Amino acid sequence: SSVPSQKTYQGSYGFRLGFLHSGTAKSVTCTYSPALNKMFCQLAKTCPVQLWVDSTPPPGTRVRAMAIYKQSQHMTEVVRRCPHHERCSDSDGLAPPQHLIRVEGNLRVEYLDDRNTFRHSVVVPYEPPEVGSDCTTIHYNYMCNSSCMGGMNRRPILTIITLEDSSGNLLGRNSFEVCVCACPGRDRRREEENLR
Amino acid sequence: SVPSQKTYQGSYGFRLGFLHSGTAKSVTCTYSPALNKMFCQLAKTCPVQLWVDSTPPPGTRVRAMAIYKQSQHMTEVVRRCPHHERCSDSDGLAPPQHLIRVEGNLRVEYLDDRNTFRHSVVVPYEPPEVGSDCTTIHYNYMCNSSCMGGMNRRPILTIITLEDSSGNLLGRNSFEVCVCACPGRDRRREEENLR
Amino acid sequence: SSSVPSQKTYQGSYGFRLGFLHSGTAKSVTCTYSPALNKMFCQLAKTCPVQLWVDSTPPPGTRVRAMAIYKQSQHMTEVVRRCPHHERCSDSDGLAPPQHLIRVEGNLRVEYLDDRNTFRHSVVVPYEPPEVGSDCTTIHYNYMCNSSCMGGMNRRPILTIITLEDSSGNLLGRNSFEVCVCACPGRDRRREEENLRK
Amino acid sequence: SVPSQKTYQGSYGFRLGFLHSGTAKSVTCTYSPALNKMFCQLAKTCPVQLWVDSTPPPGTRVRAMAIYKQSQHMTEVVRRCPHHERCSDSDGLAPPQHLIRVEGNLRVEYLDDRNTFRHSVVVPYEPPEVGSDCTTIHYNYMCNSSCMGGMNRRPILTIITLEDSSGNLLGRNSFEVCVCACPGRDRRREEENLRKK
DNA sequence: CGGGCATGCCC
DNA sequence: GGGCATGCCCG
DNA sequence: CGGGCATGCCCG
DNA sequence: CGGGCATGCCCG
Ligand SMILES: [Zn+2]
Ligand SMILES: [Zn+2]
Ligand SMILES: [Zn+2]
Ligand SMILES: [Zn+2]
Repeated sequence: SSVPSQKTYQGSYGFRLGFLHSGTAKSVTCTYSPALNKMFCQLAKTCPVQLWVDSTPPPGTRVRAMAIYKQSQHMTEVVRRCPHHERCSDSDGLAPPQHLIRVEGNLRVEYLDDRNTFRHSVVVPYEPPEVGSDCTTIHYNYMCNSSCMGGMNRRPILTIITLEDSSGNLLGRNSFEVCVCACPGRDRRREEENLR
Repeated sequence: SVPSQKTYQGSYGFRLGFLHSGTAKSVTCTYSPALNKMFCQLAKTCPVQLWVDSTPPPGTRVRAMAIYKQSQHMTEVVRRCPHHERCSDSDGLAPPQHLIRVEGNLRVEYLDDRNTFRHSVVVPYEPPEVGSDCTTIHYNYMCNSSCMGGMNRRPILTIITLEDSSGNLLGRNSFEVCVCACPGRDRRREEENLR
Repeated sequence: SSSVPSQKTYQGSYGFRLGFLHSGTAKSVTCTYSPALNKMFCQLAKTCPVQLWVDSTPPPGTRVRAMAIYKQSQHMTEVVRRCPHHERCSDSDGLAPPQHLIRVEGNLRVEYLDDRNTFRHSVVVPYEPPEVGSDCTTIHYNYMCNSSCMGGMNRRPILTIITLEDSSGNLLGRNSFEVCVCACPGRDRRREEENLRK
Repeated sequence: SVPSQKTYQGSYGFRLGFLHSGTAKSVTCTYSPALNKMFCQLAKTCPVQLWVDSTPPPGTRVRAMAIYKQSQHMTEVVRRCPHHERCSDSDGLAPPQHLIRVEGNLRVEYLDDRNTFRHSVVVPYEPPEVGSDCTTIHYNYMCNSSCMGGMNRRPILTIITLEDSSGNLLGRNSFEVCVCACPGRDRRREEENLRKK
């Protein structure tokens, strides 16, 4: 199917993303590079993504994550787990086995296999920050490596995070590149070295 | 019930031979006598020679089958990984799940054993061409030793059996195999691991 | 294609077999047959005489079909057709479809078949008995693409299968021969003949 | 009707540079100054440097086009042969028929000319990166000079033009190209053949 | 990549 | 027939 | 943890 | 090729 938009749209609520500072130890579980707008993370490890808003979205608002290929020649291809990982015994009880992106720690998560575009996405209700907190954090997990054969096969992906109303209308959108890999700190440091 | 790997030259004096192709980093197929191990690239020609002291009767068949080498893995059927089983690399004759193919023989026959679930590939035995002392079969291995969800860096043995037209055993030999990107580089590594 | 046709020699009830001319190996002779290899070496679009020999005469309605297949088992399911260039080079003889490798010359009753189910190409003419004073029936074939053509045969050897059939397509007889369509048939014949002598 | 090939530096002092990669038998891309001729392998990176004396205005673009070198063949559009046109070698951007592609530039644009039907490939001009004195474009040639039904052993020139945003000419350079299996062998041979006995 | 040789195509 | 130009295999 | 190395694969 | 490097994964 045609590739969903990745255009940054803060919208009426001033929707932005934030990421924890985690450092670049060789095999740190998850690390974000501001200079690349790129997350490096290990398979099945917690990846925190922060939602920041200037004003609070309505009740019933939801937050959706979807992966797409970054490169034009691959844009029409659905991002999914490789044949091996799809057939592994790693089900969390909620996510269909073909889905790359899962959410942990939220029993209200829903998974969509779009009947029109065949793309996968994972969505949770938007909860405003608890009093004393400045942002809302969602814990994602990526369940296949960037390097997997028959899956991403070293082709870079973007994760698109959208804020939507209860009926699915777009309220806001942001995105970040992601590399799922064995050694996120090593690889972040290497990619950062390369723009020099 | 693990297939036998016991060497049996039998009445026809059946032995295997290999081409000695050296250890250039990316040589297609190379055999290590020290290890009795063939190192070869995925989908490329792997020649295996059949040598006999006397000629088996027409109707004789030659079967190849892979098993895991390590005792703890021996009962597991050797098959292509989920990625490679789904690739569009059919030659029109081989089943997509089979690790070992034979190339260049229209009489090739593949078996999924109904009882053991093991895969094998069999061709008719033919005597050497005039002036030649051996019969060469061209095998292809269709998954890397390193493939996740497949061999997963577990060593395999290929067992070559000479059979009569009804399947009775006439001879057996075997060799270890590593299917890899750089067979010359890798042959040298395993050899030095001992001495 | 999902299957492969038989290439087994079958003389049948009429004692059907093939014959070929003695043409020699003068480097660039237009067509030459190697009895040792059962292989015809010829130039693109040049006449390739093939003789049909029979012990008794098949009845009117009998047909003679020619079909190419790849010789190597790993390519045998792939339909032999002309390369993208030759398919488009506007060299029609008025009857042969542009995709067909094998043509027949000089026969107004030639028919070209593109099999709806195997997708294989073939060319067929009515069987005619030999002319007076002759022992055999000669068909003039042409091969319209080189063995070396990219996107075509791509250096893969082919076999031509000649079948004798009744009016319904039932098999009456079969024979086959290898073919290389190349620039220098004499040279290439001699080189391939040398390659056992080694 | 034939596009001009006449070299001229123009007001920005535009000229080309090439990597001097030598003549090892199968070097992937090499350039002969004596012949003003690039020899390169199909689909391999062919770096061409743009050198200017002063920086051209915003919106400047750089176009490449192939034409046959021989006068008898000049009016024929240079295109890929039927085989290569149909190979599964697409980069997702170049039309299947085009001989010349640009690699590693997401802003590449391709043109089939309305009047002449000739093919060209155009990129925005960018000034040299910091610490560099020239701008490099990575071309690929997607058909061999020898291809039957394509160039068929007929020599070609590549014409590189510096253009304003509207397509008006600012500068032009050209070089002969042979796309072949063994660029070093073939370059060394052609240069060996320049002299007398 | 590239030595060795197949294959096109002149003399 | 001779010789060379040019592509391709598999190390 | 970082150092180190095995293994696939790609620029030239 | 074959030197080099990306990437998984082991080891102390
Ligand atoms: Zn995976
Ligand atoms: Zn595999
Ligand atoms: Zn052709
Ligand atoms: Zn071409």
